[PDB]
Amino acid sequence: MRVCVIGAGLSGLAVGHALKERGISFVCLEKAPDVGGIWRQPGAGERGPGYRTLHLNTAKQLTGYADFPMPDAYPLYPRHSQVAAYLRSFAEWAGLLDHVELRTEVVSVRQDADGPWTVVSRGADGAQVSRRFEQVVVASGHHNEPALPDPLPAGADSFAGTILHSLDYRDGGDFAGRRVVVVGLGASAVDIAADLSRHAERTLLSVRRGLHIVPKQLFGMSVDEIAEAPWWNEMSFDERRRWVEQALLVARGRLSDYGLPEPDHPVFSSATTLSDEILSRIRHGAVTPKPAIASFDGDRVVFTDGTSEPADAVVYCTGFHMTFPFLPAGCPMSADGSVELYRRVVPADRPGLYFVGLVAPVGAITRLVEAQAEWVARLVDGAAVLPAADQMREEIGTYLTGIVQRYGRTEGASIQVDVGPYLAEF
Ligand SMILES: Cc1cc2nc3c(=O)[nH]c(=O)nc-3n(C[C@H](O)[C@H](O)[C@H](O)COP(=O)(O)OP(=O)(O)OC[C@H]3O[C@@H](n4cnc5c(N)ncnc54)[C@H](O)[C@@H]3O)c2cc1C
Ligand SMILES: NC(=O)c1ccc[n+]([C@@H]2O[C@H](COP(=O)([O-])OP(=O)(O)OC[C@H]3O[C@@H](n4cnc5c(N)ncnc54)[C@H](OP(=O)(O)O)[C@@H]3O)[C@@H](O)[C@H]2O)c1
Ligand SMILES: CC(C)=CCc1ccc2c(C[C@H](N)C(=O)O)c[nH]c2c1
Repeated sequence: MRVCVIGAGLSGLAVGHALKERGISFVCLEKAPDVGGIWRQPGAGERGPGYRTLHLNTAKQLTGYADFPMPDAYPLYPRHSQVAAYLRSFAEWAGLLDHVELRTEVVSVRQDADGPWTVVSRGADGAQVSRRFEQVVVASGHHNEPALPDPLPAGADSFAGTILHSLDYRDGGDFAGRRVVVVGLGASAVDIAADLSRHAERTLLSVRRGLHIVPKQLFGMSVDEIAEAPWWNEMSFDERRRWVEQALLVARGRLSDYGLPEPDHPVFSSATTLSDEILSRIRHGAVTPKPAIASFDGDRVVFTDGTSEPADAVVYCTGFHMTFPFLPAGCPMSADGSVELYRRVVPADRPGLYFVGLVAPVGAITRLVEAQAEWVARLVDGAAVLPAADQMREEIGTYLTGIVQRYGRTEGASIQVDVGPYLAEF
């Protein structure tokens, strides 16, 4: 009645918990047959950003909800199925599921001239019902639309095999004995290449721009555990860079010597891909680093180095586009494509709309959405207040002009957040 929460992944669940703890009435509308967001999608053979080898790359005690620790027997890096079971178990404990409408997909969201939002959902029956809510919290995730490169390499339409995205990818088993090209050097790409490296006859890793490939662990410490260590925050943002790049070279050496393009920037600058596997896979010949794909010649994939390989499939791990089809005008955005959300949550012109989980921190997103949810709940029932709109576009302004200072234009830096200072403001 008061709050329609769109999404029952980790963020929607935190919002529902936050609202339930303030006595605030809400319903949570979720597409999938259950809660958990992406973490339950592999496990149901569902097409989504995950895959059957997906584990957390953040430590469990930093990723679990603050008031609801993951089972003690869980490893540091739980499998997607353990996370999904954890999330379902959270919804049960927090008393959330009777406020959750499963198999219910939100299709339009419009602000009515009196303040309330009209929300049109489509259910199992394919039927549609239109409802009014005081406020709407968007918790729909930002891995919604696959982002293929533009353009495809030439000859893609004549390709003998399957051109697919990591969305359509679930299990390397589905490629047993086949010759597959993985495109990308991000979390998805190295994981899916690693996974193909034990079922495919041959796995090729086609990379164009170089990324810093960091183990999940230095000094035995998870990289996001170190990020919190006082002695690391004790350190200067150049003293740490050197610490990291010296540590990296003791642990893996230099990327060029694994056949990988060396990045054009230090660590932190741009982005870092986490993997314990992909370098070793290369050194074992299980994955073969290749340059960029330049053309598809029938059954073969031709690379920019003139070399060529027969390939039965190409798996594009080029990331995801952030879209909001149910929002007619869409996430408040800048011409540049930069998100414009006051403190990464709040549109400046539309009262009663909130975006939760649309941040990208170094490490786990959980503490951040827990703080976001707690703030939004206090805004919904009035314990907290927003600046005037101009003043909200000013925080947006200095946050944005500050991300160009750190990442220049990039493309998805408009949701990047320092996990330390952000949480401190809550
Ligand atoms: C491959 C991968 C690995 C990751 N690994 C980590 C990690 O190790 N650690 C970490 O902290 N984070 C990780 N993340 C980040 C991850 O996004 C979050 O950890 C977590 O999934 C929180 O997501 P969420 O709840 O905001 O959204 P999601 O998990 O995407 O859930 C959003 C929900 O919106 C629902 N929805 C309902 N109605 C609609 C509608 N009408 N339109 C659209 N959607 C709708 C979808 O069904 C979905 O369930 C990873 C992400 C990816 C893609
Ligand atoms: N869990 C984590 O640690 C983590 C970290 C960061 C992001 N994520 C999320 O996970 C999602 C999955 O993507 P990912 O991070 O695994 O991979 P990614 O970082 O999005 O993929 C990087 C690769 O994109 C390729 N690329 C080049 N031009 C491109 C273009 N115009 N459009 C798209 N891609 C282009 C580059 O080489 P090629 O052209 O050779 O492929 C590059 O190696 C992302 O969307 C992100 O939101 C998760
Ligand atoms: C000390 C050091 C080099 C840290 C580098 C680092 C650590 C964690 C992450 C994550 C976590 C989570 N998977 C997310 O995407 O929210 C993404 N990128 C990261 C980079």
